[PDB]
Amino acid sequence: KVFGRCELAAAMKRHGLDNYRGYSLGNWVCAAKFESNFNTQATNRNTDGSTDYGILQINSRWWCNDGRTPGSRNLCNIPCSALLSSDITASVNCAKKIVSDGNGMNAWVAWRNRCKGTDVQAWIRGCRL
Repeated sequence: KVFGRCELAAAMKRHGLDNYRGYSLGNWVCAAKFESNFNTQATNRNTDGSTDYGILQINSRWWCNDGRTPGSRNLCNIPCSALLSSDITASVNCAKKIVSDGNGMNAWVAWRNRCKGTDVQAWIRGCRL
C-alpha cells in the first residue's frame, strides 16, 4: 500500500506513536520515509544474513520470524510478513517495543544520522491530525 505523506502519519498518531517515548510524530513520519520511503511491503537483504521487513524496516535478525534465519530471536512474537500488511498496527506495535527496550530510535539507521538534527514538525506541517 503506497502511503501518502498525509495518509501514514495520520495513522501513526491513531496508531499510538504520537510523542511515544517522547519521540515526536514527525520523527515517526520522517523515519518511515527514510527506511522504506512510505512502502509497507518493503523488504531488504541484510548483509549479515538476516532480512528487513515492514515500513519501519524491522530487522528480522531477532525481532521477527522470516523462516530463513538461524539464531533469530522473535522477541515481538509475530511472523515477519505481518510487518508487510496494509494495517500499520502490526509494524507500529512492534516499533513501540523496539523503543520498549529503551535503546532508542537508534535502532533505525535512517533516523540515526539522516533524520536527527533537523526541523521535526516539518513532516506534519500542512497535514491535519
